[PDB]
Amino acid sequence: ARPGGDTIFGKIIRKEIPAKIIFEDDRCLAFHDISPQAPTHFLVIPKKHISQISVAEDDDESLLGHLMIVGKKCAADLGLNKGYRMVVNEGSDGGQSVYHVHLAVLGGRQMHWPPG
Amino acid sequence: RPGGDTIFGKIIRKEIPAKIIFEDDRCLAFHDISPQAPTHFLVIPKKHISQISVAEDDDESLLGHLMIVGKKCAADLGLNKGYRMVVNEGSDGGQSVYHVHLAVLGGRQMHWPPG
Repeated sequence: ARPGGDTIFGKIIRKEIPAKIIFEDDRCLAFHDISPQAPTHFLVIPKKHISQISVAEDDDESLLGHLMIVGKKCAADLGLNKGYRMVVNEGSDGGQSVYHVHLAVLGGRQMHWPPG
Repeated sequence: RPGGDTIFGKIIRKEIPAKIIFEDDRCLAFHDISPQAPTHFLVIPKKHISQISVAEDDDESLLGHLMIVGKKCAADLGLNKGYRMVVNEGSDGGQSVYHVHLAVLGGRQMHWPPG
């Protein structure tokens, strides 16, 4: 059900559909998750279509870190003071919902262990 | 001191043993002794970053390196059906050790939400 190799996240990057965008720069986009599982729950995605962390290249390393820096900066500016959890899901067992790499950040409540 | 003053610093300095999966000049991956999945390991930076919240912008390629090392270790441990990578920040995130780590869990179906 993805005849272009593309995803909903590609449409969001291209501004073809609305999203609750928190932050954007040249290489990533942060936005609120449309199905939140915590009072604060957002995504940081690369604009580069990396389908899953398992196929990320070594040269994508600083881009992946950039997602995490952007993530912690957005967390601070969404009022998360007491902490949060960053998550990357890979594949079926990881519960990956979209085949475009995404760092989820969840907070505003106590996150529990195990993490799923 | 190289590696900081946490349990993770002792592991980095080889003062206490761990089942190490991978090591280089920047990081160290090893199995969690309280696994929450058939496969459960940690990737830690050798640089003592106490919390992702106080990482510097400079730390970006090091943080990405943790994630690349994570996915490479996952592949080498046979996690072909998938896995979850987690970074815990602060009290609400369930951070216990004030040295940042990326946890990787697999070998079972992970559930949503992630805690």
